[PDB]
Order: sequence, then structure tokens, then C-alpha cells
Amino acid sequence: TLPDTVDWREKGCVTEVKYQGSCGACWAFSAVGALEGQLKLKTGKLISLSAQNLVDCSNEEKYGNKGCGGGYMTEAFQYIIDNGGIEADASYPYKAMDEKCHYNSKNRAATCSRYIQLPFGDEDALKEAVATKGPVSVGIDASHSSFFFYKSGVYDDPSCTGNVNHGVLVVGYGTLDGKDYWLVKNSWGLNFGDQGYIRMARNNKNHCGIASYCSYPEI
Ligand SMILES: *C(=N)CNC(=O)[C@@H]1C[C@@H](S(=O)(=O)c2ccccc2)C[C@H]1C(=O)N1CCOCC1
Repeated sequence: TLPDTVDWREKGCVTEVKYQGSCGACWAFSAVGALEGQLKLKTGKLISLSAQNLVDCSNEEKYGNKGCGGGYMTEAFQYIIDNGGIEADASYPYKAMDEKCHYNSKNRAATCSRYIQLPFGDEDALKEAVATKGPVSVGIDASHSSFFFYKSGVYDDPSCTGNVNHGVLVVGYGTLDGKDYWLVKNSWGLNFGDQGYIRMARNNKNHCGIASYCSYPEI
């Protein structure tokens, strides 16, 4: 049986909530968050990895990422594979701007060997990954004003669609007052949601397309 409740924060696998600013780098934060979880599970050490490294160095047609113009978590993972590593946020800090790539292999802090995508729209498969693998990068439809009015409980706006536009991190799941949810880490600072987190409806027919583009890296 899978556990009825999972929270990777309680296992020390989730870093502090970040603030992406005006730069559309949610995809890079999602990607590093997933890798951070893996790095902790492999090494026992929890370290913020460099979203800026992704923004600066994967901004090319090769990857189809566009720095602050947006990108894809799986292509971030591919960049890390191709590049042989990624720096920590400490040596490559977040500027919220597209800049020249200055990755340096001597500050490598994590690697990626491969990544895994889950089947489109499969909430059961996302539950399994989250319970057995770690935090999972997902795309959601976060285009509705209600997403940002949310403060507590479980977000289940009927205006939500399956057309995803933002990368976030699922760090757990459970059931709150009878409503199944996904525990989502965003990258809009602590004043977003509930200290940077939002519970989104789970098992409601792929609500906000949360199960539509799920991935996680393997160290
Ligand atoms: C975040 N702050 C800005 N949004 C993005 O970067 C999104 C995230 C991904 S997705 O997860 O929404 C997605 C969409 C479609 C198929 C698979 C995943 C897409 C990305 C985005 O807006 N773009 C559009 C411009 O080109 C780069 C990707």
C-alpha cells in the first residue's frame, strides 16, 4: 500500500521557497527543486541548486528553453545531463535576468544521469512517484486569478483547464477535510499561497492539468 499522506518537507528533502521575481523561471525552479530532493535522498545533504544556471545556459533552440521567457523542466534535466552538472545557488545565485552562461565544473554540486516522465493525466502514477521516488516537477494551469487569491484549504477552481502554463513542484499529497490534494511548492516567495505552498485538488479528473507533464530526474 502507498501511504495515505506524503510530505517531503518532513524528510528534509525540500529547500526554502524561492522568489522568481519578474523573470518567467518557474520551470527552472521546478527542475532544481526536483533535483534537490534527489540530491538529499542520495547524499543526505540538502542544498539549493542554481535556477540561474538553467536560465542562463539552456536558453537555446537545442533545448527549447527561453530563459526568463519560459521553458521545460525535462529540457532543464537534459541540459544538466549534457552539461555534466549544475552549480549550487551559493556559487551561481539567482539574478532574475537572462545572462551569459558562466557555469564552472569546479563548482559542480549535482549531476543528472537520466530523467523519467510519467504518463499524461495519470494521477495514480503521480501518487506512486511522489510516494516512492520524491518530489515531482509538474506543469499546471495557474493562469486564473483565483490561484493567487488562494490562502488555505484545497484549490479547486472550476475555471481551471488542462492547458498548462507554469512549472511547479509536487512535494506531497494527502486529504484535507475530506478533499484529496497535491502539495505544491511554488516559486513566488512565502507570501504566495500558504507560506509559498498551495494544495491543489487531487483525483478530480486531472484538475489544472497537474498530471499532464510530470517528471523527475535521477542522479
Ligand atoms: C513560469 N514562470 C513561466 N512558464 C513556463 O516557463 C512554462 C512551463 C512549461 S509547462 O509546464 O507549462 C508545459 C507546457 C506545454 C507542454 C509541456 C509543458 C511551458 C513553459 C512556457 O510557457 N513556454 C512557452 C514559451 O516557450 C518555452 C515554454
